[PDB]
Amino acid sequence: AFFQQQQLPAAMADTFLEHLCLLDIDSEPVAARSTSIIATIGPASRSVERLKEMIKAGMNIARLNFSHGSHEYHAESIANVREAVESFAGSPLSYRPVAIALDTKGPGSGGLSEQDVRDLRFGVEHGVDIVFASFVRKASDVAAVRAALGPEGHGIKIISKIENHEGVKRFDEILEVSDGIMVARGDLGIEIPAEKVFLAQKMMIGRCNLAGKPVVCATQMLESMITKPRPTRAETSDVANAVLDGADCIMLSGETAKGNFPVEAVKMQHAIAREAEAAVYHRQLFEELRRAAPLSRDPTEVTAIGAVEAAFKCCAAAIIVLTTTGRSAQLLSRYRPRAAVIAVTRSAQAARQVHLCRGVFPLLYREPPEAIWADDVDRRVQFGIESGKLRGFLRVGDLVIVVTGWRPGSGYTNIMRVLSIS
Amino acid sequence: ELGTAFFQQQQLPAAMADTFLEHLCLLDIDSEPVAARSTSIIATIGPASRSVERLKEMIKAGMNIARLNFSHGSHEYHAESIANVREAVESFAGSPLSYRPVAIALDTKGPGPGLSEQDVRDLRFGVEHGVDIVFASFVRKASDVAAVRAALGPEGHGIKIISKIENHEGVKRFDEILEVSDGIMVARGDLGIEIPAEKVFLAQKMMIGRCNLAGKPVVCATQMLESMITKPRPTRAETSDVANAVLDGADCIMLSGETAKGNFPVEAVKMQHAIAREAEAAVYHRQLFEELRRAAPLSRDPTEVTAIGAVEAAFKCCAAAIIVLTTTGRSAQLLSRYRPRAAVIAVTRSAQAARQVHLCRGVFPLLYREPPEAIWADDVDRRVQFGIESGKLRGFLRVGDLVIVVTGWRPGSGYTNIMRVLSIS
Amino acid sequence: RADVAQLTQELGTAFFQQQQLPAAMADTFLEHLCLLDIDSEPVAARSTSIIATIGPASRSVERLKEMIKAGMNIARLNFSHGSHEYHAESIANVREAVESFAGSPLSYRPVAIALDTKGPGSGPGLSEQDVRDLRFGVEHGVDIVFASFVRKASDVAAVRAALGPEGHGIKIISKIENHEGVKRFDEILEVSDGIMVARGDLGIEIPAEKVFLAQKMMIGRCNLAGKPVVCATQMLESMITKPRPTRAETSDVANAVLDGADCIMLSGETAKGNFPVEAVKMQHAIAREAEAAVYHRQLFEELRRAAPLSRDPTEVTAIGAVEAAFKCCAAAIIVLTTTGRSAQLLSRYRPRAAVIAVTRSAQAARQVHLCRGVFPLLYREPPEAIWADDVDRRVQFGIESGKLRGFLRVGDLVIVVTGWRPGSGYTNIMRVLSIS
Amino acid sequence: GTAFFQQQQLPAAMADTFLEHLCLLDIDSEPVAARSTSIIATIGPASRSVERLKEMIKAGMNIARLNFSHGSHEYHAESIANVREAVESFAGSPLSYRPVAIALDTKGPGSGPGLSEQDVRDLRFGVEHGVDIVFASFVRKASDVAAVRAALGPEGHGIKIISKIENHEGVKRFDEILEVSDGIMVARGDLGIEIPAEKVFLAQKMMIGRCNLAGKPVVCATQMLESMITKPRPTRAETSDVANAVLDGADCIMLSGETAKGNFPVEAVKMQHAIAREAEAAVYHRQLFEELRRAAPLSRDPTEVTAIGAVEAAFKCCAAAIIVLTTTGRSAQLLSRYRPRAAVIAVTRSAQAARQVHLCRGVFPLLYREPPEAIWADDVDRRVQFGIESGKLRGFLRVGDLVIVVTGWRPGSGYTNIMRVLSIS
Ligand SMILES: O=S(=O)(c1ccc(CN2c3cc(O)c(O)cc3-c3cc(O)c(O)cc3S2(=O)=O)cc1)c1ccc(O)c(O)c1
Ligand SMILES: O=S(=O)(c1ccc(CN2c3cc(O)c(O)cc3-c3cc(O)c(O)cc3S2(=O)=O)cc1)c1ccc(O)c(O)c1
Ligand SMILES: O=P(O)(O)OC[C@H]1O[C@](O)(COP(=O)(O)O)[C@@H](O)[C@@H]1O
Ligand SMILES: O=P(O)(O)OC[C@H]1O[C@](O)(COP(=O)(O)O)[C@@H](O)[C@@H]1O
Ligand SMILES: O=P(O)(O)OC[C@H]1O[C@](O)(COP(=O)(O)O)[C@@H](O)[C@@H]1O
Ligand SMILES: O=P(O)(O)OC[C@H]1O[C@](O)(COP(=O)(O)O)[C@@H](O)[C@@H]1O
Ligand SMILES: O=C([O-])C(=O)[O-]
Ligand SMILES: O=C([O-])C(=O)[O-]
Ligand SMILES: O=C([O-])C(=O)[O-]
Ligand SMILES: O=C([O-])C(=O)[O-]
Ligand SMILES: [K+]
Ligand SMILES: [K+]
Ligand SMILES: [K+]
Ligand SMILES: [K+]
Ligand SMILES: [Mg+2]
Ligand SMILES: [Mg+2]
Ligand SMILES: [Mg+2]
Ligand SMILES: [Mg+2]
Repeated sequence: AFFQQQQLPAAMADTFLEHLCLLDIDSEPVAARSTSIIATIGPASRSVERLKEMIKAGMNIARLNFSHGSHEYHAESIANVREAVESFAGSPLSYRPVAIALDTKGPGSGGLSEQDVRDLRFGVEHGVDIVFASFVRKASDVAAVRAALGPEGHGIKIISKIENHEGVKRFDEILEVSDGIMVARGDLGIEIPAEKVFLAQKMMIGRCNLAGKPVVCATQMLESMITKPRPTRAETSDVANAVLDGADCIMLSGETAKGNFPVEAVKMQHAIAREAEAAVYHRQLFEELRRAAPLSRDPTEVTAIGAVEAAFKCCAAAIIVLTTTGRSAQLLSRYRPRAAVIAVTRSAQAARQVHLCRGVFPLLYREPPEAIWADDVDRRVQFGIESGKLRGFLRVGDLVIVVTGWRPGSGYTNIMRVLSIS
Repeated sequence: ELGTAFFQQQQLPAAMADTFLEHLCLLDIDSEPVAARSTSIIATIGPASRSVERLKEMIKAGMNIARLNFSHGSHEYHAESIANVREAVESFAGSPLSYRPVAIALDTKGPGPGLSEQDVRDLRFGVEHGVDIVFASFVRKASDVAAVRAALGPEGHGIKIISKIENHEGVKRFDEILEVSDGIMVARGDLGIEIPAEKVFLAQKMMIGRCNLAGKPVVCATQMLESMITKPRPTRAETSDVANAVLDGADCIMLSGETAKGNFPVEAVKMQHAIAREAEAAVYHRQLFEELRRAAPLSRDPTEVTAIGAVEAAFKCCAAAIIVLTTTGRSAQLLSRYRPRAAVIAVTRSAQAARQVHLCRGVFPLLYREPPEAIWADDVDRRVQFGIESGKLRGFLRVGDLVIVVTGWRPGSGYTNIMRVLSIS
Repeated sequence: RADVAQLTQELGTAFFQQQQLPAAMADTFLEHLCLLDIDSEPVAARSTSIIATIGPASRSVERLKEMIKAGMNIARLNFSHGSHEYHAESIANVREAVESFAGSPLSYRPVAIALDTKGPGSGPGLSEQDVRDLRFGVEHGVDIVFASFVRKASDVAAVRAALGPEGHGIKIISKIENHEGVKRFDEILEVSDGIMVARGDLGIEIPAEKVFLAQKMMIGRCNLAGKPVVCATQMLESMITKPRPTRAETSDVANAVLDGADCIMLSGETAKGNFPVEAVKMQHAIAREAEAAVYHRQLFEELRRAAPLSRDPTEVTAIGAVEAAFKCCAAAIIVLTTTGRSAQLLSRYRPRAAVIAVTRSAQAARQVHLCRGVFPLLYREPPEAIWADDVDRRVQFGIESGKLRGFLRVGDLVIVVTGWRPGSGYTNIMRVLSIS
Repeated sequence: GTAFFQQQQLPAAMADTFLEHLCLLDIDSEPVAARSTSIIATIGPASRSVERLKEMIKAGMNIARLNFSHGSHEYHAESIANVREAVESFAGSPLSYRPVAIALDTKGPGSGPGLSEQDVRDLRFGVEHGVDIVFASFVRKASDVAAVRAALGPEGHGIKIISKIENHEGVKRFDEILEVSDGIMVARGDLGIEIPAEKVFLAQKMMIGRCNLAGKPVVCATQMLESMITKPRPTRAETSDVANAVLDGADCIMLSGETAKGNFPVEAVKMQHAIAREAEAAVYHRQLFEELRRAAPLSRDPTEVTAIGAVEAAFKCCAAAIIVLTTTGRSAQLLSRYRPRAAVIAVTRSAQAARQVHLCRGVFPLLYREPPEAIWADDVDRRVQFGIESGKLRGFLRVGDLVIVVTGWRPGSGYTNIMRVLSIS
């Protein structure tokens, strides 16, 4: 029964052609949905009650579009998101962190615009987790956004939006200085011929996967759902293909900001992503990601590859990792394990930000501290196992891989352990 | 000999990559497609695309197959659509650079227990009006195909039957349906209502994979450019869907309401043409050929053996084309199954095989009508030179190019066994 | 270049010219062969063990000390010739030569003692002489038995029974010497600790032109099963009378290593020849060159693809540790082992990194020479009060011995493999450590 | 039939990994293909008798080596005459006649820097006596090959030069030496004294790999079956060395003292023959072909393009043979570089090309003696039929086998461009 579910017959195929031939509509997904959903907040999704339904449907990142609305309007959206998120904090073993992303207006006809400087300052003051920087054309555009965030916004992630020909041509220099990328297909499809956008999307997703940096696929994914309860055949195909391409995140714009079916649009992206994730050909994907990642002397990079390899060997249900900044979980995520990466962190911001990395399931640790560091570490590892059992990630008899470090503080991950559940 | 400019076009840097990940990383929006568009476009005929003048514009935009939807309209209405298609096609019979065969496909209303009474009458109409293909609605099992085949009566055995898979049973009984069909249509409209909408992509990719493995045509259909029914430009998801159907391995892509009733039928055909050319150059032939080769069983059929030899030879020299002589279209279909980058120029005397080979990706049919030569070897050489001269006129070939030529040792279908490497003079 | 550029700037271009590293990074086996370089010097310690047959030419304590220094890891006693009194004196001389180096625990070399049986002869089962010789082996504490003419699983069960209750820890290496042994290979391997491709009798029992097929098949199947395989007979035959071997002989040694043999053997070359020490040095020199010429990239991928999924934490930790070692060009994998099993599971994935096995068992230290790339360290210190501290002291002993022995340098990365509780069978931890 | 798939290591051939390929090797799986690695036997007191030379030709000797390090010109001229008399004693049956090449192995430069005066005299003797090949001793750089070529003069332009790599400089300057040579000999005797003995296998495997990549012949030589000089059976290391030279990719294997002076010259040839057939069936063609294919550059030469198409076609149908018509041996050499499992039966009118193609693995030369037919197409067909009849008589072919036929579009060298699938009747 186990080997009939989650496209396991297709997973064992010897060629990609055979893998396609073995895909089965009756093979049900079992793993948790790995690709994060970004939902744009607007009139259709602003109320606290509506936001609670969207969190339950699978929204992981709330996008604030600073192209429209005042600072007062966006501050109320942030407060409503935080109120809806915290209404589930009463059960810490099931609570879902939700990131807040600020999408800038852009340069317009101009460097960094004066409105963007003000909006970025607003973001730092209101504690946003991510910035989606509009119309990034070169590395100096990213440096200007980084400078406008100041010393208090040092921890905010910058996702550069590639929306034009220059951004595509200067992609490598932009990615090098960014935390990740957004394939902003709306403007990109107007700036370059519409029939070429898929080449830019697939190239950028491939290069981000190679670099181990988050990549977002965005715009018109479920467009018809703005007025209709069900999407078109092209729309479900687009969502599935963005996941199969290797996108870490998928996005909804008008579908959630102004449409008549915001909750249904989130549920549809969730349903398709789970199906597409099981249809991934991990055998080739892992081998290629492994070969293309360079040799390293960083113990976190060395432990990550060892843990992902160990997970595939035993069909591990999860890789539990302790992380302060989210970096150890991100280095596991870059090899696209089938095993869920359960990230146990004390940082509420890192818990929100790791939604950018595919397959990272954040658990915010709020249990009392232990006097002995080693005892505290073990307690955090047991917390990950207990949340995993409660949420259905783990069952008795499963094997898990546990990733920890040799001393407190970030940057010291160097240990991988094989543990049998219960 | 070819130059660095040649190796920058048609995604050739991405083509030479050693991994699929590296292939994706090397895709270039500035690398322009050079080869002719190889995925055929099927356009549904209706009020928005019925006039002879509108049909001429759709033929120029790239329509290769005209679909008649027998779910609506009378026999008199469909006979007029067929006459208008044939008139528009024959208006270019004077200019060799623009004349192209256009297939006529009858899409049945559907079943009720066995084959419906209306389907028996419509299939008989199809034979009487000389349709090339039947898109059989709601095929659920092999006996449904046998019933459609029996309705093609005594005179319609040459008509191709493309089974439409529109429900759960059709997906589960896929292997037995494909075995007795000429090809398959992934009919996503009904399929997306019969099975959960989030599962349609799995059924599409599985069926395309299985058809590619079997070497049989597969059509991707429904809502590909849906928003173009009322808008002049499609959504980002729609262009992505067309590109991904081509990258999945679909031989044909289809337009329904977009060309039957929408406000932009010609623009919808142009958009599918533009995306297909881009997606075809982005195919990773290196792995696709290796996998088609490894999965395909050993063969002692000389046509199959010649086809793989010719496709291998074409990749070795970057051949501009493979010219094949075919009576039924079978030799061209066996070349097409290995997905060569080189265009497969099929020279045939059969007007029906010329229209029907549009079902096979990369097959460019040429209808030959010169009177037979007394010496068979001379008649063969005249047809080979006809394909070279048409290729030179249409942009496929130039003097100095290498072409692969596929022929047989004696007249009649079934004797293909020769592959020659020719330098264009 | 992008996959090695940063590590090349850090370790230097000189590092990446040695140990056939340009050939190691090749994308095809054809390109790997094209990049093999006679100027690319081996750096790693020799990982294929050398078995030397003891006889008149290699029996003295002084001669045995020179053979231990040349690289002999396993001493073979051929019970086809010589009395029990003769073999007991050979064992005592081996032990005296081995223990003459025990003064420095950080450099001491354990040497296994293997008893090679006379065989069944014309009989169907275990001969009466074999029953007596196997009982002699148990009484004299031999580590391994090379069982002659194994033809089926019941032959190994009979050898196991003759060893009795006291010889349960002795390893049984079944010698495949005839057609039936080749045909019944799978059932023989299943119940044996390992295999010996006994080419002398095999080359008489089957056509001489087919022996290479049997050798390559058996080595492949043992590599797949993760069990030791020995290549034996006439490897350096001409060295019995000549100081240098033939071109076919050096080729045969190199090819046995490239095939995947864990051990290579010398018979007459060391037992009766005029150059026993030079024969050991020649096998050592060739094995070092051939080990660096292994195409690890495909070998590791294929061992992974062919090996079934495992739910054993020692097995899962072993593959994780070998993967981690390849990622950082680790100088060594240090493993704590009671029976040698954790080191054997690391060894089955053929890491380029040396597997330094720290054990308290003197017998396990001798027996792990059967597994390619396992370097045994005998830990003589009594247990610490706190188990976690005792574990750390053994790891530090491995690091300090590794530094003094040239395996490790300051700045190197090492992979450390340990377990969660005392006793055999609980290995489940892998750590990445930087040498200070 | 199931019996077919149990022989010639076919279960191991179908394996998905090299590890699984090794695990499936079977000592009971008998070789079926003809032995494709050529045997070079050194001539001397033990192999000069015309009657003994006849036995060595029947045992499998393809190339007779004359070692000019020992013996006078008068002695070597007698060797040549005895070889030619033994070879020509079988010319009365053209369907079974086996050409045998004559190779002159030079004494070398000794302590000098360039071509020695004795080598200039021996090379002129070789041209005057019509030798086919020169094994040039101690080649250290490209200018050494140019000096050998100059000493052969205008009359020796057709002689093949095989450079012997015997020292450190020859290994370091390998690429420049191979570029100007026809092939290479891994001369292990001197190489094993010039460089550490434990490094010779690295040089042998590297040189064989580079020659396979270049598509140029490579010979493995010295002490392969050394103990057979005095003993009737070789050592386990000797049979292993022969098998491993074949598995490495050597086109030729050599016997020196074993045939020149030993007591078992005929048995030594039979032993190399027996091991080579076993080792050739144990080759993992699946990976070897893919790697030779990927490493070979794109080509616009029709002979090169036809060769890869024909090898691919041969694997698809399990062709028993590829019959090629060749004037210089080049078309057969280009087929040979892709290491087909199918025997390459080369039909030629050039007696010298027939002898020289033994340097290329898997090329079985047939000397056609009939004068040209009036109609060129008939002359081509007669040669193809001669290839089929010889192949049937020798056991290469049976009725029902598929064969790939490689020919050209016009007479003369350099025009191969046709590949034909033919059923043996
Ligand atoms: O285009 S192919 O060469 C091809 C496609 C996909 C894969 C395996 N894959 C893979 C490997 C990578 O390293 C990577 O970065 C992305 C993806 C990738 C990308 C996709 O767009 C997709 O639809 C599926 C995959 S995958 O299954 O995860 C391998 C090969 C191909 C396509 C169709 C065929 O029938 C065929 O034989 C081969
Ligand atoms: O060393 S390996 O990587 C290896 C060895 C051989 C091959 C396939 N092969 C191959 C491919 C080439 O392109 C080439 O030029 C030579 C040969 C080659 C060379 C040999 O020395 C040999 O004994 C066998 C082969 S082969 O089977 O034809 C592929 C891989 C290897 C060796 C042993 C293993 O158990 C294993 O899993 C992998
Ligand atoms: O992923 P990051 O940011 O590097 O954090 C990993 C760190 O977490 C730990 O496992 C636990 O550290 P803390 O006790 O400080 O939370 C460290 O040992 C390790 O260095
Ligand atoms: O693809 P098909 O239908 O088998 O037709 C291929 C046939 O065409 C030819 O090349 C030419 O035949 P005709 O001269 O009869 O057209 C045959 O030799 C070959 O058998
Ligand atoms: O390789 P083996 O025989 O399984 O031994 C590995 C064992 O060694 C240890 O690392 C140390 O155990 P001890 O304290 O008994 O020496 C265990 O944790 C582990 O189970
Ligand atoms: O291998 P080579 O030397 O290029 O010879 C191949 C030549 O042999 C042929 O098949 C037959 O030519 P001939 O009739 O002159 O012998 C030519 O068509 C072809 O060019
Ligand atoms: O801003 C965006 O998201 C776009 O243009 O697609
Ligand atoms: O009939 C069709 O084409 C469908 O249902 O998609
Ligand atoms: O017994 C042996 O060692 C042999 O036969 O090789
Ligand atoms: O000359 C040779 O053949 C050698 O030196 O090996
Ligand atoms: K914005
Ligand atoms: K219909
Ligand atoms: K014995
Ligand atoms: K000589
Ligand atoms: Mg935009
Ligand atoms: Mg329908
Ligand atoms: Mg024996
Ligand atoms: Mg010499």
